[PDB]
Amino acid sequence: MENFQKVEKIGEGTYGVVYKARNKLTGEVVALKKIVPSTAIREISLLKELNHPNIVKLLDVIHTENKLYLVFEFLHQDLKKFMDASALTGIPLPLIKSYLFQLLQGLAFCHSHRVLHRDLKPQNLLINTEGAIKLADFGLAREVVTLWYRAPEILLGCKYYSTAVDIWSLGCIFAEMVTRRALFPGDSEIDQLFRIFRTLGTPDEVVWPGVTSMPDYKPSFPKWARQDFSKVVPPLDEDGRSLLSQMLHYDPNKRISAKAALAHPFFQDVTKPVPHLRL
Ligand SMILES: Brc1cnn2c(NCc3cccnc3)cc(-c3ccccc3)nc12
Repeated sequence: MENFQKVEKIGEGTYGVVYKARNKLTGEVVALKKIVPSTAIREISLLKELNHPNIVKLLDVIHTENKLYLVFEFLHQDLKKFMDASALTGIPLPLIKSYLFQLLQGLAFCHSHRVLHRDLKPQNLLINTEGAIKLADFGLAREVVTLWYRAPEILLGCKYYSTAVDIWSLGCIFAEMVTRRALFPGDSEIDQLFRIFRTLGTPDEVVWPGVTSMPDYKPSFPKWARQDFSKVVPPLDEDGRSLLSQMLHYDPNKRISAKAALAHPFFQDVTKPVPHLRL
């Protein structure tokens, strides 16, 4: 740790403080996360090999004094801050599409390696001046924590959920980019679940076979009717709404995969614009 000079706290991750820092040696500017069980060390060690242009690079893993420090590549801005900055006119559709496309590429990569993120949220989607967007904290899961992006199968007590939970989260973020308001801003697990039911309809055996057997499912759940996506994410076009609908499928087995999503017609005209970043 004496090999780094802390420049500033750049947030408070779900595992500890995150600092912009400088390598007192090479002068390199990095993101330093302060998080030990052997399982943790081995698993994290695998993460150092999971390299892709849309995944924030894990430079080094420092274990000292029973302390765990993760050294990452540094990115100047996160998607929450950017959405807040583009709140007046909204993020241009071509840039939303680009970002969604890139994130789907990062997801497809991780998923092909059986690595899940599990906690995707605007705060951990990082952007740079070149129009790149990257996933931060991938594989780590394996201040109130936000439930807004949590998949229904997790909320219903599914113990062995899979890659589909990340597609759900990314669907919620896509919607938020488009409308400029959180899709399902729950402030408790039941509030989150009910916000989802009120919009997508209370799930049942017809749309989600086996849902009624889920650990936390209750027959006493109110039965709300599903809303039209046209009302949910105006003025997203038909391609966008169609893709969104597939990313928000209740059944995790019906939920579109990242790889399939990349082939959706929505991306037919994808480009890579440059955002205006005021650092
Ligand atoms: Br790895 C990592 C590399 N950059 N980075 C950033 N940079 C964005 C930024 C830069 C400068 C000032 N404020 C924000 C934020 C978070 C993060 C992730 C989760 C929660 C909080 C922060 N993790 C990282």
